[PDB]
Amino acid sequence: MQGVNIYNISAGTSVDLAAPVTTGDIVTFFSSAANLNAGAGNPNNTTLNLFAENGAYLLHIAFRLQENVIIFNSRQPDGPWLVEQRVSDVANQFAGIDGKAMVTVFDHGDKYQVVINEKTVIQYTKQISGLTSSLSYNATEETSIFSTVVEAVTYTGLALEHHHHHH
Amino acid sequence: MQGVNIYNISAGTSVDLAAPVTTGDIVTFFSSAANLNAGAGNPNNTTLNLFAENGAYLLHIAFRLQENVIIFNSRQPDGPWLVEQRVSDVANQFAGIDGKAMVTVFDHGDKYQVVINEKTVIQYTKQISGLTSSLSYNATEETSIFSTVVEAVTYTGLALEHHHHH
Repeated sequence: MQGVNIYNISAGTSVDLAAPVTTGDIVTFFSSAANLNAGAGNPNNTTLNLFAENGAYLLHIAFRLQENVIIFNSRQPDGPWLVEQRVSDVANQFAGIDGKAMVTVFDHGDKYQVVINEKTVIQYTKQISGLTSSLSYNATEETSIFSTVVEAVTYTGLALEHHHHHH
Repeated sequence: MQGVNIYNISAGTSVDLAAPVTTGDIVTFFSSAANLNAGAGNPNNTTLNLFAENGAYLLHIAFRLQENVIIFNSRQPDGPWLVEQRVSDVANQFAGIDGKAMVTVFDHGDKYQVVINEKTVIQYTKQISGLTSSLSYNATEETSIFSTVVEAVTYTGLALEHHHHH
């Protein structure tokens, strides 16, 4: 059935989900800060990640202020990064809301829809499929664009289809 | 198309949704406070409402500390409250999380599923159906169990239609 799970992810840590995220499900990362003028990334200021059971990066979201771009990518645990998708201008994606921020990922089965606050920034066609079993928020205490602790809320068991048959 | 909408609702006000909440959709109210010792309501400490286009109260959630209960009901704007549903032990529902809280409502079509933080408090069978076009959060400054401003986040356009051709 439908359920809500809340996790508090501190910068540089990861967490296993009590209920996995699958097709039709949603996860939102809430930040109590929006530091768009933070220190220099190395090159990442912040990364948000959805991992499969084997450690594969189902979705890697990297926020780079200096390069001024958000990178979306995937890869297997022992493999090379795959084909990256870029969204230029980090500040612009968060425009409208300051002092806080939220990033939402919808798992649509074939694609991951990422929304920054109320703006959909990409319809990321998946490069690797499967259930998300863990999440992570990685950054340093001096250059993250988000608060020290990011609250992740997952809405699972959602899948609702309406079958129409034609012959 | 699926989308996320964010609304800051001050106590004692309502907001019209940019995208309606229908079957399969979600709405969550976030509070930066959890004042479970705010005193007696008048009679409500806090209420959260989902309104239909015509003003009907599709779902009315009322928290009463002095009664140690959470009430769920519906009504037409010019009509009386209908059959009241109650859930006792307000504290137990918010147990586990302090200093903040979140209330999630799932629209299942024939029922509204309400979740406080991670706990499902009630599977409310609807007494009035339809789409939710607006929301409201009412309370006084000194006795609300939530923060002066509540942030409502809606996830809409979630249900999908699957066509099969044979």
